[PDB]
Amino acid sequence: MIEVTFTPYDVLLFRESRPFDAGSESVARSIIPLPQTVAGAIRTLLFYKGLKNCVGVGEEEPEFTLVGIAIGTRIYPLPFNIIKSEKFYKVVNPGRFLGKLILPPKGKYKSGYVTESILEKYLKGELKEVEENKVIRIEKEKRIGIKLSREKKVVEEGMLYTVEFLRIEKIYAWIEDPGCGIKDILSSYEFLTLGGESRVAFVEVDDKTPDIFNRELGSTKKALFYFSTPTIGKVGEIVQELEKRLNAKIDDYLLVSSRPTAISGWDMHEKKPKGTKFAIPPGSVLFVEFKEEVEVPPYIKLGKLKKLGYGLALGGIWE
RNA sequence: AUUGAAAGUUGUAGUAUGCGGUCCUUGCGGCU
Ligand SMILES: [Mg+2]
Repeated sequence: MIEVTFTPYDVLLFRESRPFDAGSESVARSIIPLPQTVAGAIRTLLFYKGLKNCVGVGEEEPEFTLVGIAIGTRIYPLPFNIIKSEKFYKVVNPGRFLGKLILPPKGKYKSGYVTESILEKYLKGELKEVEENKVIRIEKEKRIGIKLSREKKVVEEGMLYTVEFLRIEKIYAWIEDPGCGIKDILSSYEFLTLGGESRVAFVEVDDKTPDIFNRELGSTKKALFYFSTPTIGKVGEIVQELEKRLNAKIDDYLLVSSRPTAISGWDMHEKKPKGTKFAIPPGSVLFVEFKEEVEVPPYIKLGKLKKLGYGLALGGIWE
C-alpha cells in the first residue's frame, strides 16, 4: 500500500454543490474533502502524464483503488455515538429494547474532530470520554474578492464574490496500485491542484501501510464499524455485503448516523455536473451483533465506488 | 481526469475645525 501525503501551500476549497459563477451566485462554501476529489486530482495528474490507461477517462472509477482519505494537523470526525455533556464528550454504548439494538437517550451530538490516538482507544472500546479541549474544529478562512475593469481600476458590475476556504495542515490518501506505476509518477511531481480556485498541495509519497490498518482486535460477536469516509449504498446491501466478506450472519445491527452526505461533483470529461448520490456520512458507526464470533478486521471496504475512496470502515469492538 | 474553470475589496476621501502658557506675586530684608 502506498501512502500519499498532501501538504496544502495555503488554503483549500472543496466547494459544496451550489452555483458559483461570476456575475451571479457568488458564494463558495467549502465542505470536508470527499475522497473522489482526491481521486480526481490523482487521475488528472496521470491524465497529463500520458498514463491514460489507469485513469478511466469517462469512467466512474479509475483502474487503481483509493483506499480512503483522512485529514491531518491525522484526525477523524467524532463518532456519532459520542455526545457532549458539559465539558466532556461521552461515549454512549448500544442498549437493547424489544430485542433491538438502540442508542439510549443521552443528549444531542455536537460535531468535531479527534486525533487518531483517541479514535484507536474508541475502536478498542477503551474510551469513556474526551475532554472538550481535545475535540478539534476545522478552521475556516473567509475571503472576499472582486473583479476590476481592465483600465479604470474600478469594480465591474456585479463582480464581487465570497469564498469560505478551509485551513488544513495535511491530507492523507492511501492507494493500492495494480501496477500502473503511480508511486513513481507521484514522486516526479512536487505539487498538484487540489479542489477549487486553483489551490495546490505539495505531494509526498511513501510505501507504507498506516498502523491503524494493521490493528489486531481479536474475535468477538460484538463488532462495530466506524466509517472514516462516506459510504454509498442501501444499509441493507451494505450489511449483506458485510455478512459475505466476513462469512458470518448477523443477528442484529444498529446504524448510528446523521444527515446523509450529498455527493455530486464535476465531470471533467463531459464538462458538466455528476449525478447526485447519497452516502452515510463519515463518523457514522455500524454496531453489529454477529451470530458467531468473527475476527474483526482493522479495516474493510464497503458499498459503491470503493476505488474512489468511499466506504472505508475501521473495525472496532463494543460491549 | 478534482462542483471544477475564470475574477486585484477596489475606486473617491487633507486628522481636521475652535483654543493667548495665562492668572495670583514690591529684589527685598539686615545679616553672615
Ligand atoms: Mg474560480
